Amino acid sequence: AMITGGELVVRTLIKAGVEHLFGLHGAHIDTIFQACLDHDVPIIDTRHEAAAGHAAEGYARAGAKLGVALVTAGGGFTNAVTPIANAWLDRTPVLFLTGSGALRDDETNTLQAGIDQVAMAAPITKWAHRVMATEHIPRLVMQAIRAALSAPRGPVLLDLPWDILMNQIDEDSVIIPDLVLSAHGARPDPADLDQALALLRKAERPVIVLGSEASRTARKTALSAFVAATGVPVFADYEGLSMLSGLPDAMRGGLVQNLYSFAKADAAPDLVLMLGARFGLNTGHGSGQLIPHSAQVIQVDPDACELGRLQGIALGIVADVGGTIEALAQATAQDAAWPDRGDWCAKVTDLAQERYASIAAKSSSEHALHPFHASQVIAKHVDAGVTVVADGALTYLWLSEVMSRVKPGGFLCHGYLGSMGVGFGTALGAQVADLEAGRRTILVTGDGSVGYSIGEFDTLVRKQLPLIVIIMNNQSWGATLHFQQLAVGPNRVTGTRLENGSYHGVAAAFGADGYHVDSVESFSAALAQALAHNRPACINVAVALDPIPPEELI
Amino acid sequence: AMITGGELVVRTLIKAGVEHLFGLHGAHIDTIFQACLDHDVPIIDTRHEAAAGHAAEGYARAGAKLGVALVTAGGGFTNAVTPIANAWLDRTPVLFLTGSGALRDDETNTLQAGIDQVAMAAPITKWAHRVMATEHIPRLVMQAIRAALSAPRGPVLLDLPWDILMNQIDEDSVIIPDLVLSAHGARPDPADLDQALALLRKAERPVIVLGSEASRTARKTALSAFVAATGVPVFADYEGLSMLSGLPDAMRGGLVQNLYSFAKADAAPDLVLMLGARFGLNTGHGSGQLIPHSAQVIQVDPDACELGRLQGIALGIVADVGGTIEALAQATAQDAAWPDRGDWCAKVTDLAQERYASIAAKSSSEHALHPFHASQVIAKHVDAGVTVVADGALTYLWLSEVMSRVKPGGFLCHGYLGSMGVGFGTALGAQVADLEAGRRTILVTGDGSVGYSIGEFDTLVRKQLPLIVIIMNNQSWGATLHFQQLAVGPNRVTGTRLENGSYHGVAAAFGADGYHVDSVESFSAALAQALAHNRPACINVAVALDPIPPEELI
Amino acid sequence: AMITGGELVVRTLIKAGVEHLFGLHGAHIDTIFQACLDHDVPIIDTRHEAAAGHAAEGYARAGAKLGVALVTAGGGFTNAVTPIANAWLDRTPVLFLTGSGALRDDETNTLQAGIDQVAMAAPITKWAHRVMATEHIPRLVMQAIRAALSAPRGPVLLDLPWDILMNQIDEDSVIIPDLVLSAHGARPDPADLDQALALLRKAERPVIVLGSEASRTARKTALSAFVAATGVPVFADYEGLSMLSGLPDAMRGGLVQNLYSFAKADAAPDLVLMLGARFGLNTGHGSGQLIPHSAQVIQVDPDACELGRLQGIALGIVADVGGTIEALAQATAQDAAWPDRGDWCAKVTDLAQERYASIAAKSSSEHALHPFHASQVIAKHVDAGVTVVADGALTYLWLSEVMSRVKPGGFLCHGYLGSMGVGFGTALGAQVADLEAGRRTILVTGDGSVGYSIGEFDTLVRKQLPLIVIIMNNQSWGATLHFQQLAVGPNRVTGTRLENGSYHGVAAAFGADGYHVDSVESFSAALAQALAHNRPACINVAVALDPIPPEELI
Ligand SMILES: COP(=O)(O)[C@@](O)(c1ccccc1)c1sc(CCOP(=O)(O)OP(=O)(O)O)c(C)[n+]1Cc1cnc(C)nc1N
Ligand SMILES: COP(=O)(O)[C@@](O)(c1ccccc1)c1sc(CCOP(=O)(O)OP(=O)(O)O)c(C)[n+]1Cc1cnc(C)nc1N
Ligand SMILES: COP(=O)(O)[C@@](O)(c1ccccc1)c1sc(CCOP(=O)(O)OP(=O)(O)O)c(C)[n+]1Cc1cnc(C)nc1N
Ligand SMILES: COP(=O)(O)[C@@](O)(c1ccccc1)c1sc(CCOP(=O)(O)OP(=O)(O)O)c(C)[n+]1Cc1cnc(C)nc1N
Ligand SMILES: [Ca+2]
Ligand SMILES: [Ca+2]
Ligand SMILES: [Ca+2]
Repeated sequence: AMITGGELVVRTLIKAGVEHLFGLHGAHIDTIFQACLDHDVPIIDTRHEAAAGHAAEGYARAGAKLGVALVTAGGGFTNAVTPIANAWLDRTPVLFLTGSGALRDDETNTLQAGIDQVAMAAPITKWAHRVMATEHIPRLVMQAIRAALSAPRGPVLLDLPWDILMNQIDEDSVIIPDLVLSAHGARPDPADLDQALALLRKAERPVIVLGSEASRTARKTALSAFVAATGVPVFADYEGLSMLSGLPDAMRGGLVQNLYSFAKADAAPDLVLMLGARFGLNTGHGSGQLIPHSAQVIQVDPDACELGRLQGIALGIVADVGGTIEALAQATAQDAAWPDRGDWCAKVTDLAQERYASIAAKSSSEHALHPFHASQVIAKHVDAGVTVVADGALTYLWLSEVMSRVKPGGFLCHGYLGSMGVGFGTALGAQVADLEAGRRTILVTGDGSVGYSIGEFDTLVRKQLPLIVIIMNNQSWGATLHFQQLAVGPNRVTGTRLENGSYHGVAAAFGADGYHVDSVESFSAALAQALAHNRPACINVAVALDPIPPEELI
Repeated sequence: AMITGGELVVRTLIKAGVEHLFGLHGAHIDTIFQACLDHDVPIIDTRHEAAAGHAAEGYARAGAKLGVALVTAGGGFTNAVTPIANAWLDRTPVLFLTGSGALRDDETNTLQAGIDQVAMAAPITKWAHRVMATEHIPRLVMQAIRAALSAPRGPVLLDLPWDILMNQIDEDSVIIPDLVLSAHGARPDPADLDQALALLRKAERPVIVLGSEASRTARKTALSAFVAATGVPVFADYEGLSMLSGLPDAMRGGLVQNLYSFAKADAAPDLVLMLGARFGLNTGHGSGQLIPHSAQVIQVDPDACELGRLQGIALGIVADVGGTIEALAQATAQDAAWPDRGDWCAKVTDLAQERYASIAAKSSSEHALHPFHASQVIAKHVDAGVTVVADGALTYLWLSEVMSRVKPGGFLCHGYLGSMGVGFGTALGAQVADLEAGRRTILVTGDGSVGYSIGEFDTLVRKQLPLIVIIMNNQSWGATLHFQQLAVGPNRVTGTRLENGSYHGVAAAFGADGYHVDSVESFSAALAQALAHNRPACINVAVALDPIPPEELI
Repeated sequence: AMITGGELVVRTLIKAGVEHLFGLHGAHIDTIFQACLDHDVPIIDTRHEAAAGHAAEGYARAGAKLGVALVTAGGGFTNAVTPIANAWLDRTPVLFLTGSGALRDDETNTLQAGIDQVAMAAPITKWAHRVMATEHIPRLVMQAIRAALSAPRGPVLLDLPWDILMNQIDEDSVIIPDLVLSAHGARPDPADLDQALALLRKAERPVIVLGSEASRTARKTALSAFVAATGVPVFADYEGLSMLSGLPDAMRGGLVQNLYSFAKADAAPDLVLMLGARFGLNTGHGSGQLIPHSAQVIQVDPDACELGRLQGIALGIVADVGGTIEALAQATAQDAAWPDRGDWCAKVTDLAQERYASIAAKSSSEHALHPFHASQVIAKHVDAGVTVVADGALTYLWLSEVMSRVKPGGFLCHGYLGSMGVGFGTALGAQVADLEAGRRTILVTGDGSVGYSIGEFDTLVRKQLPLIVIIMNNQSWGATLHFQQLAVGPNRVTGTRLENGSYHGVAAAFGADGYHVDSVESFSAALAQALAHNRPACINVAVALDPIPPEELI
């Protein structure tokens, strides 16, 4: 008859279809834990709030759904800050639920109070707000969710004072609302759409770029449709890559980065259809080198700020990426009178291979396992029933080079924040989502990066999560060591060596399987053996340091 | 002639007198690393920016000096937020230098740019500011330090864009300024001072309570003079305990907490003189349970806000605590007509040691090592040559029932943040300060909290810091587990159990000495062997979970 | 028996000795108005919240006490923002009490809610906070007051939700605390003090500069004392000027600006004792031109950030300015063995006159009343029973030139914000304070500036406040017109002419006396006539535009 505010949170979460939370206990948030027990809603409790926040991200990114993080007042919240800022920059819809000091006893110098968590999250969230009344919990939870899920997706921080959670109200007087928000996005205007399609057909060498917004809606069948109908080849930033996974093979350009060569091979596009991809780091800023100044850019983004940010564009449209692709698929179901593009579709596939082979031809494995050969070993196990998470710097740069040539169930790599160490929690949340889909998660990280959340092997074991963590161990903070050397002087290395530590022993000390390997041959067996088992695994791989990936260098 | 913004920063730090930085590398801040090679200033690099921030804190606290943390753009910053908050609430002077995105290329969606780091830190720093031009560096750095070191001490964040730091200027054109800020603090008006002395002279059961501003000023000798002259017992909060270590024992009350039973037995102080003690968690808020409602209170704080925050006071003075301690000492040297107070000193001692005896009497170690028994073992090794850091909750609440009876060099416990896991980095920075004075550092932490920063074992070994890490392993997030059992029910634990992982094992995988123990005698031998060696160690002590410490039982 | 939160505010205000509020009604704050009615506490209700906020400032500045502003939710608060930011920069202690949306009905899109007033005031206040509980009102009001009153003085924003004000509690259960904070400031350390006094005596040509902090404490008798004893001549920024009013005439340097000449007349000080004066605009930044690079600066400020901000200093001391002067007066009551300084004391007075006379010699009144001659007419009525407020730009620049040569009861002019139009509310609040002291307020403003709050003649009449507003009417935004001309081109005037409007008619339409005058002779009669009456007065004075004051020019 009388229920707690924490029970209100959870009943509302359920109504929204939430099935998993990620967090770390504290008394301020106990009422949420008790309610979960009762509705049998697993809370995956980790060893650091960062890893819990990153888990929520990975789960949202892998499952294309809402991720939910739960942390307690004070240090709970401050340890979640890297996750919030990462999700903000990657545009991932996560609800961060955070405990806080009771409203009574404001300004009392009390335990875990006196920290304005809302004010700190405000610069990095789509919405940050503190609940003032137990009665408000459901409408505010549901409002927070709508803000997170709608285009562009992003993090939200709902702060729940201890007071407000512990307070009990008459359960017959309160209304748990529905989540009532169309999953069908908003589409462009038909004029704008025709105009787009007209520019499309009348042009010679066109590409589609995908951004994160395209993976969040996951309008897969509509993507292939529109692609069959038009024969326009498709590139992607990291986050869009798994969207190419169900394409006819011939028209997969893979990673947008390998669009770089196209100046030299004189085949730069005359038209780019940017769908959710933003001007900036992953798209070569406004420099011209990936997206030509001479090309006609058509850009669809839910944020009008993003439209042509760094470079003159020919048409800017505000809409939902998912809703647009759908519109594009429905419009070319009316058409079937589309130009051929044979030269181009092969001219696309051929150049991506030539770059792959140029790395392939370079790269010798004498006296040090080459980072590209490790990357290849990994690529050989990657199909649509595998999510790959990448962390590490050099590690991920090398990895990206083999990644265009495979069709993963997911690909979760660093966004604009570039924060080393987020991989562990990410992959761990990804694997929760993968479990419900039958996929399997592999984390590829550096020896620097892994040390951020290595304690998570513990969580992997307690909750029996089959993640495979592969550590590219080059005994250093590699990209940064490189920078010191190439930028400052061969003699100028400091603070970037990591010549110590047995990570597989750390993993085994936590109760997971740990392999160390230092040859191609022993790596594949370890990998195959790890894939073969339903256990958490660590694979510490010795890897050459001084090879330089393309994306540094020239 | 030509130097980087990096050298500018470093030259100014030198001029101000800093000997050690704490950090972790990034290209954005590399110019600062280089400038530290040349001037041969060590930068203790960690495995997590959080651990680095905390070390600068431990160093500032253990050595009563400025702590300097150095971190990179984006993730480097967000990982520092917790130490910053932590320093904020404990009033500890730490300069946080952070790199950020270049000012040119502002708003370009570029790597590690794109979060407003000043906006995030503003709610938890004394000052937060972004540098606009290389020529501003030395005045801005010097300003940062002044703000960090003045009363009350706290954290400062100085954001340093990549442009500013890479930019080169002719060394001739910019003057490095001096640290002009006399070290003596402001004192009370002689009329206030007299009124306080006046009150102090006519009280039957007077008491002094010290707080953190007393440890940052460290007027040990002035304090002796004044305690010796007036014969008034001294208590302290966690942060002020080492200030009681130069004092005759007949007038050490120990920790404030043990004022509890003075009311609970008809001996409540007449008059309490708070020096930097704030009203709040550590002084029993406004409850009057430690600082009684009936007593007259003279409060001396540098922040008017704190004066009588929760509870009326007789007299509120805003001044530096150290300055005030000096003033008091030297006013007290010259009026030698101070009543005896021998009785009162006795009653105060009897009650402190009654509590202690009483807990001894009821602590049985049959069936598992009792945490009070474990805390006694640590206690038998503590004096002025040892810094004790405390983390973990139940762990520090039991530990703290023994700390009154010993006289440590340092005692670094949780402030208001209450953030589990900050201990490891704190202790690491503390052990750096301690080497300057040949002291030894010991960390006493829970099995939950050590998991936050378990990877600092690697920093211990690569850096040859002989920190001894003691884990009180009760296989749970203990205090939270007790909360579930006591506030909800026996049947109602979830999320609080951690029955997995070999912590000694982890530490060994990183090259540190691991020991496992589970009795008085075995722990006693492990600790003695750990002390005998100059190597980092980890000791994992199986400790009972059931016994409730006095704190809780309120 | 049951009383409102609004009654709690007022009972607390009374206990603090508050006797006047300034504001503008709204229903959200009605409970505060009703309580005022009952305790007979005048609320001076104005025509714009800006003018009410500025009134609170002027009253605090003129009375050396707390000013209290009261404004309602939403636009009430946003119209107070210029006042808050002005008070922040001038360091004036004002409590801004603001209404806001009820806590219930947060996020309801309701009337005057949905505006985070705390977040907007946070960058410009010493403390901004929202009350969460009716029971908290007294301790929070009293805490807000202590933050405002203590060094450095500044604005505070206490936000009071409608809910919280309207809620009624048991009046027998709540404690109205006292304001318990020493009025005696904190003094320097004796070593630091002797050192200062030693540098003082051993130097040849020393000056004292005063800043606003010196007028806020108003330790007058202690100022003269220390000045007799030492014979050191005293300068002041605008805010410190009234502090020179009770000095032996021979040692009054007046406005710090006329220290400018001292390079040329080769008489730059060898020592400057900066007391509350900050490095920056009013003190010639760090350029050397007022305070010599070659001089030994001794600076006392409560803000360690301010100490040597822009220029190398010889000694930096953190303390209360008022408490220091007192310390200086008590230390030289022990001395009476002080060097003569005859050359200098005359070399001081003589150069200030020479600059006065150089303007005097220039300046012809043929076909336009000269701005300096108007300034002189005003100066001739200024003694210690007159507060002068200055607004306007050119107007105040000219005025400042006659101001060194008179002894006002107050002098309130623009601080760093330099906001045109704040004069009207300022002078109006000043006059409330002047009424209780028998003084009389004269506002000297431009024709631009007056138009900001001209509606206030209405308030002047409703509350019968004898202010005299003198409008230097030069039919333009004068300093800005000058800038366009001198900086850009004679032909390049736009947007800076104001060739229209009869201000004395506006005043008369509001029921006040209005003079227009266009000669020296007719101006003095109008002034004398206005002084002679106990009525609000407007005096529109036609004034030449193209004369250029020194402080522009060269
Ligand atoms: C060019 O900028 P850089 O400063 O070198 C760096 O930020 C970076 C980021 C992306 C790509 C390349 C380098 C990266 S690269 C880097 C070394 C990574 O070491 P790791 O062992 O994980 O992998 P590898 O390079 O050896 O494969 C570091 C420490 N940082 C800076 C950094 C520090 N702390 C945190 C939380 N995040 C960061 N990104
Ligand atoms: C009353 O609040 P509680 O929730 O019980 C807790 O916040 C606490 C309890 C008593 C004293 C101080 C803190 C503490 S106690 C606590 C258990 C820590 O377990 P650990 O194994 O380290 O030591 P012990 O208690 O077993 O000896 C946790 C997880 N929490 C909440 C919490 C979570 N995450 C972080 C970063 N900091 C925290 N304080
Ligand atoms: C319920 O709130 P109320 O306090 O009654 C008030 O806020 C209001 C009332 C009804 C509708 C809209 C606003 C309004 S109504 C109101 C009276 C305005 O008087 P006016 O002479 O302009 O028109 P009328 O009501 O006499 O026709 C005031 C002063 N206030 C509060 C207020 C103060 N300062 C500023 C800048 N904006 C405000 N809204
Ligand atoms: C050098 O900067 P300037 O831009 O000229 C200006 O800010 C200024 C301030 C102080 C001294 C001199 C000029 C001043 S001077 C100025 C003209 C003032 O006209 P007014 O009629 O009051 O007096 P006078 O100069 O004619 O005697 C203006 C509009 N402004 C800019 C301004 C605009 N709006 C507000 C609220 N405050 C301001 N200070
Ligand atoms: Ca590495
Ligand atoms: Ca534990
Ligand atoms: Ca004018």
